[PDB]
Amino acid sequence: VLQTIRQQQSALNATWVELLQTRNTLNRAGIRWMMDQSNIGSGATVAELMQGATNTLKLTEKNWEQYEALPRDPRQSEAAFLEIKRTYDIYHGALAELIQLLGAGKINEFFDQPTQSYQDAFEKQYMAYMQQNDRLYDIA
Amino acid sequence: VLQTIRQQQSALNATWVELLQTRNTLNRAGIRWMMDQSNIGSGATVAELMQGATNTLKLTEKNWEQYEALPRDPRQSEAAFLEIKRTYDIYHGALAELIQLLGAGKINEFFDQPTQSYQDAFEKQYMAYMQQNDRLYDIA
Ligand SMILES: [Cl-]
Ligand SMILES: [Cl-]
Ligand SMILES: [Cl-]
Ligand SMILES: [Cl-]
Ligand SMILES: [K+]
Ligand code: NA
Ligand code: NA
Ligand code: NA
Ligand code: NA
Ligand code: NA
Ligand code: NA
Repeated sequence: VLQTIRQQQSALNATWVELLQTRNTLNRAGIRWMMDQSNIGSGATVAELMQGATNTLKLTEKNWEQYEALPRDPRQSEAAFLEIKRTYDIYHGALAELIQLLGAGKINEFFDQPTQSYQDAFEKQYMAYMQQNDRLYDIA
Repeated sequence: VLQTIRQQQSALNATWVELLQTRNTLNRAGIRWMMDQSNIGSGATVAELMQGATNTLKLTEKNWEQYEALPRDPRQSEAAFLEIKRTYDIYHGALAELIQLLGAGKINEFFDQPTQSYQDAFEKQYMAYMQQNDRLYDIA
């Protein structure tokens, strides 16, 4: 009912969060990488931070696949779902690419990547779709 | 009453989400800082990143005061809210400290701060608060 959508919402939202956690951890690995170049390294290591971001990006893919396999109400928009998946797939792909640039030490390319646009296109769709699902609440 | 929950959950989630975008932005700024100091600055500027971070930390403050003023059902746990507040206030205050540290060139104190621990601690209370509200939705 209003619970099949509250449950589909929560799945999607754990994808959002894990993407945002992957992104931040990766940007931590960036600082440490830069410090190591200036031999002022300290705290968490590049290798450990990359490990957590490999972790949370895999968690991201698994949270996504669970949100897809959830059922959809017919009253929900199929173009919406497909636009959610288009932006996710760019965003996740972008974070998967950050993992490679850093391992290869491509700090500028790493940092010049417009992850922020990819994320914003995905956040745009997320916010729309939660409005369309909150409406389904208002009317049930 | 069921509507008053989703409203709470959405206000609190919006704070979470924004606490995470701020952390990522801050870490972006430290990479760029490090880069400026090594004369390989590219991408977005420290100044642009620090003003996004300043901006999103106020949105978090605001998102938070909106969640707080939403009426809390009597079946919801006053200790649970109090513990969210505790971990929220540590986490928020910590990202505020990161703004001051980076402004001051204090990159090691920036990178060393145990932000993860404050985030984890907030996320623990948030995950538990949701499962409770979700069991509570279930009942009704
Ligand atoms: Cl590069
Ligand atoms: Cl961008
Ligand atoms: Cl320092
Ligand atoms: Cl920590
Ligand atoms: K991890
Ligand atoms: Na943006
Ligand atoms: Na929300
Ligand atoms: Na600098
Ligand atoms: Na910029
Ligand atoms: Na603002
Ligand atoms: Na407090």
